[PDB]
Amino acid sequence: PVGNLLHTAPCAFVVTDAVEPDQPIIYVNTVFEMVTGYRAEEVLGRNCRFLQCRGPFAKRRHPLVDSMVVSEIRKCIDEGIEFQGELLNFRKDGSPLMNRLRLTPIYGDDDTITHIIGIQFFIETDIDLG
Amino acid sequence: PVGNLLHTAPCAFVVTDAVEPDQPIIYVNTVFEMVTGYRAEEVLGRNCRFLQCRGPFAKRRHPLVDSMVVSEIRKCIDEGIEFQGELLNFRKDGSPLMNRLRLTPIYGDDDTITHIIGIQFFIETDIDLG
Ligand SMILES: Cc1cc2nc3c(=O)[nH]c(=O)nc-3n(C[C@H](O)[C@H](O)[C@H](O)COP(=O)(O)O)c2cc1C
Ligand SMILES: Cc1cc2nc3c(=O)[nH]c(=O)nc-3n(C[C@H](O)[C@H](O)[C@H](O)COP(=O)(O)O)c2cc1C
Repeated sequence: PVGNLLHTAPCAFVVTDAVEPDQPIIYVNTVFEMVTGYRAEEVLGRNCRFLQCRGPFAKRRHPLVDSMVVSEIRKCIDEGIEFQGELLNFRKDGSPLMNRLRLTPIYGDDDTITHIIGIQFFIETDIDLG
Repeated sequence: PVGNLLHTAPCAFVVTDAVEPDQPIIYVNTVFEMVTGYRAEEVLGRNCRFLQCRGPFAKRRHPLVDSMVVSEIRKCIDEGIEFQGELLNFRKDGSPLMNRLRLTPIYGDDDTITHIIGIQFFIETDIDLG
């Protein structure tokens, strides 16, 4: 028996304020809410990096997140350009997702960057975690 | 013969400036480019309703697009609120697409709508046209 289908494309995305300190989340779409397990009120105003800790309670990023990719994200955000890579993330229930992630900055009335759009493509993964 | 595959999700979206008049396009991702046929230079600065017109040389929207839904969009934008609905549009090469469109607006530093994001889901249709 088939229902409770989704009508659109399953694309997950987030928007951040590139004006306030440290890219706070101002918008998540409900595909994000439904793949990650985090509701929008849980994540508004927070930086996206909680996805790199495994669970809602863990406060340090997981060892197997590639500290080099995360470094490159930081470069791109800072140099005002597009990031594109793949990075271990974690659902609220603990499960691992390879996040095939793309960051695109948006300019306002200026030549200043006012927002960044983030497009997650979470992929299931059988990474051994201990 | 298994090549030139998309690596992420076939997700299509567009961003416009809500400050300048008539919501001009400031960004389009390459899935939009690839589906609709319109290259990003062609469309930058223009308003999106050209998708309602069949081909790049048509001057008036095609009769078959529900002007009752076009009306609903204008209302939503004007009230600074989200829009959601389905709508006939056309590739550059003329073929018809049913566009399952979602419009979600974005706030800036002055709690005021600075951009709008439109996510397009372009479905093939066998509609008869003329
Ligand atoms: C708009 C946006 C979306 C992001 N989405 C994710 C994400 O889904 N998963 C993730 O691991 N990091 C994501 N990040 C990256 C972090 O927010 C952060 O910028 C990165 O972890 C580097 O900074 P840090 O080393 O100080 O943590 C996103 C960043 C931005 C700006
Ligand atoms: C961000 C954004 C994306 C839009 N994308 C589309 C689209 O893909 N297809 C479409 O037919 N209309 C789209 N529209 C709507 C038209 O651009 C226009 O706003 C609408 O036709 C209502 O105005 P009008 O009756 O004055 O033409 C979009 C609008 C916005 C703000």
